[PDB]
Amino acid sequence: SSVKISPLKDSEAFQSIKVGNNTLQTKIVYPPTTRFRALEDHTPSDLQLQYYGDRSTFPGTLLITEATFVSPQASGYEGAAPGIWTDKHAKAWKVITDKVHANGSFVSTQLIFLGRVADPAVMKTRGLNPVSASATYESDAAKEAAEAVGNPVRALTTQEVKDLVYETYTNAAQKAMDAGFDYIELHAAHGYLLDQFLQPCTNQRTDEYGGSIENRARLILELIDHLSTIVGADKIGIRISPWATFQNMKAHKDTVHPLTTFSYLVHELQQRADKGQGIAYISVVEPRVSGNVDVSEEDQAGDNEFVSKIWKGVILKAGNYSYDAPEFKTLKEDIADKRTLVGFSRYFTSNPNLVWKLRDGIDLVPYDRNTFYSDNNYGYNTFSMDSEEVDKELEIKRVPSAIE
Amino acid sequence: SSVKISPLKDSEAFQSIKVGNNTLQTKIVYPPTTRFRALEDHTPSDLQLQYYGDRSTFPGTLLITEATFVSPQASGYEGAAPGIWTDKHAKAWKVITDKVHANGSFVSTQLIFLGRVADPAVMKTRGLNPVSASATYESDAAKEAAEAVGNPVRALTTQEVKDLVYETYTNAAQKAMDAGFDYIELHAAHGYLLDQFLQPCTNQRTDEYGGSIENRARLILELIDHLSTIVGADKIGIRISPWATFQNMKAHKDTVHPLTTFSYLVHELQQRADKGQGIAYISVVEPRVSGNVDVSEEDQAGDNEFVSKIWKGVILKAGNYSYDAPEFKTLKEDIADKRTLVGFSRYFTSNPNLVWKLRDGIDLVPYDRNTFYSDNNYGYNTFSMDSEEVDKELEIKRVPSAIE
Ligand SMILES: Cc1cc2nc3c(=O)[nH]c(=O)nc-3n(C[C@H](O)[C@H](O)[C@H](O)COP(=O)(O)O)c2cc1C
Ligand SMILES: Cc1cc2nc3c(=O)[nH]c(=O)nc-3n(C[C@H](O)[C@H](O)[C@H](O)COP(=O)(O)O)c2cc1C
Ligand SMILES: Oc1ccc(Cl)cc1
Ligand SMILES: Oc1ccc(Cl)cc1
Ligand code: NA
Ligand code: NA
Ligand code: NA
Ligand code: NA
Repeated sequence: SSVKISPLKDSEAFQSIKVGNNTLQTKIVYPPTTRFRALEDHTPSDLQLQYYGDRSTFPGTLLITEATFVSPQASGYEGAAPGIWTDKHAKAWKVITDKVHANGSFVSTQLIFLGRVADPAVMKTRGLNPVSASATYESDAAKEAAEAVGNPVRALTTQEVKDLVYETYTNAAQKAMDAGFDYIELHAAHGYLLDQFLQPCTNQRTDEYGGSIENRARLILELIDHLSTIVGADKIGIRISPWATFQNMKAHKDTVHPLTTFSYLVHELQQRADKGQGIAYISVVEPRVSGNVDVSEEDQAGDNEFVSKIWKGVILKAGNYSYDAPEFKTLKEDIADKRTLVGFSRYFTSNPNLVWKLRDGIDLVPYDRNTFYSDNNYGYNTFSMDSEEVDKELEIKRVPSAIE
Repeated sequence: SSVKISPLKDSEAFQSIKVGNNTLQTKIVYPPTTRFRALEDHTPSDLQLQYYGDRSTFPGTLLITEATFVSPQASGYEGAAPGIWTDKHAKAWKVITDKVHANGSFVSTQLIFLGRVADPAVMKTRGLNPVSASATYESDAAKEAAEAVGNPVRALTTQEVKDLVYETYTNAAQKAMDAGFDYIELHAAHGYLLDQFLQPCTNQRTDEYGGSIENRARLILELIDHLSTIVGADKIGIRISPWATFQNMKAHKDTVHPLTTFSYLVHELQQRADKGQGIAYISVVEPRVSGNVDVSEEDQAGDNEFVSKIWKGVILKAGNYSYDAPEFKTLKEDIADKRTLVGFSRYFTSNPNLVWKLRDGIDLVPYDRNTFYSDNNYGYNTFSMDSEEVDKELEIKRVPSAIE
């Protein structure tokens, strides 16, 4: 059903805010949203160019790209997700960032590394194993699938971890700059690689990268520090989902509670800020959502207040913010401190002009879960067309093609 | 009466355009509009800071400041107009440009030099004469007023003309950069100094700066060339009013027709553009308006088509654009070539959110000529308040004060 909403025009959501070196004119953000409309070699597509373009029209909006692979070893989806490790990737992304910039808006690329959840068959075709902090699986079924194709998950060696910092993420960061991205965002959420390092259920290492809270965080902070020297701290963000149980993270049931793990990390980030190396923003997933799954209040084991108490900089929050529409009471409380951005993922898929809709209180078009992850233009760029001009069968046939 | 208008949202007026090194998100511009709310020593005021601030809220709008004196010799108004020749001027203007920039918008400062119309009593207090290309007056009454105070107008010497280029305008340009202006605009319109040099009714010099079309244009093009090396051509604009008879310019009745004078100038500018030194924009006053005076179609002796035929770059047109409201037929024709901006001066005085009003077709608030040039806040910043919250008598008493 369509969502009735009150206008946010006169609210804090339309007061400017400096994020790193850029100033946003709205605090409404499009968070990273995997859609699988890249090309098969992971170069961004014609569809993506229009998709991000359509969402940049309120000048000074921040868009954050869908999860984007830092390297071949970082991949592992069956669907076609984009990458940022070759010149070809960067050149195509640049067409997209150019287009977003021409509307006066900004773009962060979220750098992902799948880790233990990488599809073992997909990785095998690259001649690679699924890798992680430790040799674990998100489920018995995951274990069986990998062993069935003779491609079991394996713990990265200490040298391989070093290579992530000085090769994989370094090159990705450089390509991202070539591609004209305003920020790079470390994906440390939702049970992917960096989250796997952070929490004890997924990291039982006995080298310097595991065995204590501090050691588990070491890789992430090494990435922060090293990439800060490469691109500048002002071009860096990071996403965490302290409460999420997506991809079998134990969260509040782990042997170390998320409040401990993530307060450690956030306080280390603030100490860097106190030294003049403060990153641009911390992105946090509100406990209403775990990955792409809504969570009942009964199952919510905590909140993200600690992030606001410990970190003094910009925070981006996302997770079913329309749950108290039309009045947006929570959203309004959350942005009242004047350093908080609010993200809408799902509704941005069906409302390319979402910032405008929220500004003037225009009914939201419902989203279509059925077409979140399909391989063609239907349910993708079709939301920018008038309903009656859409040729469904043609659009289902429209797969991603090269930009121009 | 309020002006009914149709929405311009879907029109060319809300397509982005690069002007010099910046990209505007609207083609609606606020043209230079003298209001006399500066401080008495010509430092910009608290009132001005809010005034320009209020007009910058549609992100990516270009604002052009009211005429701003390049030097003491450039002044000559009884009212309090701003300057840009001291550090104090620049520091105060910087607070204003900072504020406009924080909304994602841009600002050009129009650099004026009064010349032969400078008030002789005002100039006398500075120990200066009114100066010009030649010793002429706009009227017999002007002549009598100057001679009565023993301060007659005098022709600048050749060396003084050189000083304009390498001292007066150079310093003004440098202060403007210190002040964070995105552009500087040479005021070559409305019978002020540069216009006085351009046209034969006001320039009868026998040195290199007069005696032919080419010589009369020499100063202006010397300014263009020299300031291009100082601030970059991309930060330069110029205003001309070929058809205007403001301050007794003969225009179509002069011994050289404006089509000749101004086509010469514009073609020289384009030749600079062909060499990679193209200035940011040419601002032209449409023949519907002469200075601040509306002109009947009967008295219109020509149009500005020649500017579009000769110049390939950005053009800004202004002059009673609402005359064919609500449909805006002329405005729409004029911006159809995709390189043209359209300016609204008078309606911007009474509608600080004019870009927003034009975007969504909101009735325009009528302007108040009575308070165009008065010395206090009434009829100035009061248009940003709700009608019933305005304490008239208090506001009439509110004169400009120091920023903070
Ligand atoms: C289809 C879909 C794809 C998503 N892809 C990503 C992603 O690539 N990276 C990420 O950090 N979160 C991803 N998310 C999670 C969202 O960014 C977001 O946090 C979540 O959907 C809650 O916000 P919402 O209620 O406005 O949708 C995705 C969510 C959905 C529904
Ligand atoms: C009160 C007032 C002050 C003005 N000041 C300037 C000025 O300082 N410099 C300038 O080039 N034109 C000035 N103009 C002329 C305007 O920029 C503009 O060209 C004219 O008003 C026509 O546009 P409009 O019909 O939208 O008002 C002024 C006009 C008015 C009415
Ligand atoms: O972190 C992520 C990444 C992809 C998806 Cl579909 C959901 C969450
Ligand atoms: O060029 C100008 C300058 C000031 C005024 Cl009021 C009108 C026109
Ligand atoms: Na735009
Ligand atoms: Na908050
Ligand atoms: Na703003
Ligand atoms: Na035109």
